Amino acid sequence: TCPFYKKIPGTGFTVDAFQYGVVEGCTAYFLTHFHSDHYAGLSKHFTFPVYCSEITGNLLKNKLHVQEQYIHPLPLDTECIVNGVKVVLLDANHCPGAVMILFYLPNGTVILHTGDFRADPSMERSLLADQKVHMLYLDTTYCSPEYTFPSQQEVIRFAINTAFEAVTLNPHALVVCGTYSIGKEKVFLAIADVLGSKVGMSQEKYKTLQCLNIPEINSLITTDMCSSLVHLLPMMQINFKGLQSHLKKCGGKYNQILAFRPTGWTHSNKFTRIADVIPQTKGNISIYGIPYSEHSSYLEMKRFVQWLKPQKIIPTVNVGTWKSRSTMEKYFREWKLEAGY
Ligand code: NI
Repeated sequence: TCPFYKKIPGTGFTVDAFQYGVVEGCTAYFLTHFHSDHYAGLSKHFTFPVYCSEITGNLLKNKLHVQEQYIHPLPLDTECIVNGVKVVLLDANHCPGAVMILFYLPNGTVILHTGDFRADPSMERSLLADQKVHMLYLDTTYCSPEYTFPSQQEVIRFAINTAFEAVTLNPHALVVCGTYSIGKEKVFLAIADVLGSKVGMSQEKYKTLQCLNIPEINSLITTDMCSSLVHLLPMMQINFKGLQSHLKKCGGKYNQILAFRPTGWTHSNKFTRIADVIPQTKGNISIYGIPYSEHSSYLEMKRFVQWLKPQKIIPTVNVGTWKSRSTMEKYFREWKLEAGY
């Protein structure tokens, strides 16, 4: 059955709750973003109302084949009424079309559901600042102090300079970027822009990008692999064997590969800075691991919550074991005692 952390008290709403069949009492199902864990269970067979951003609606329609009559897209930063209740969608700074939802309950309680998010200080001057928020449903992915990472901009700068140098040294080098869902598109778009190239990709991946309301998208991407010097492949193929194999397929148009694996955190965040990063190399193929995150670091999450001063926090990630819940509760209490709420 649908857990209490996916239910909004004193409404018939749920959030990211599509895997449990019909939820008893639910009149509207919200979807924060188009990642499979969150949408799991949605298909052309679903016949209840779904509320979401415009981008998330394009994806539901075109990729999942959810029928149009059930898609209710809402604009961002706008007070809207849903089934008698005031809501606002806000940018979550996660992947394209990802939202946080603000719910103003009839009794006067205010609830923020973050979805998946990367906390940023620009969120401190949104509509959130206008009133007290009583309850917070929080993306706790990286809720432990070891989880540090550079800014998105530091990581992009590094990727840009690295790719530019390699292709100026060898104009027959190909650049490859790994991918498994939506998100982290700036990696491959910024590399292609410094090289004066479009991004080449499969038909399925191109169809995904064509849903994302990216300005001038037709000038940035193509299905003609031949004509382009940055290619996208599934993350699973970003290894020496997969990359040599792809290089055979391209028709000796390239004689070297430089590849990027954008990942979350892995244990080497605790010493290395982005400027120290060096690749793994075997022959004419090099692979760089770059920690481009679309989730809050511990420090970014702590700042956001200390500003917001919620009366209660409800975790939405790593809630499956008592040890994790216990550890998270300890950090929430520290934050509260330091900030005085
Ligand atoms: Ni996500």
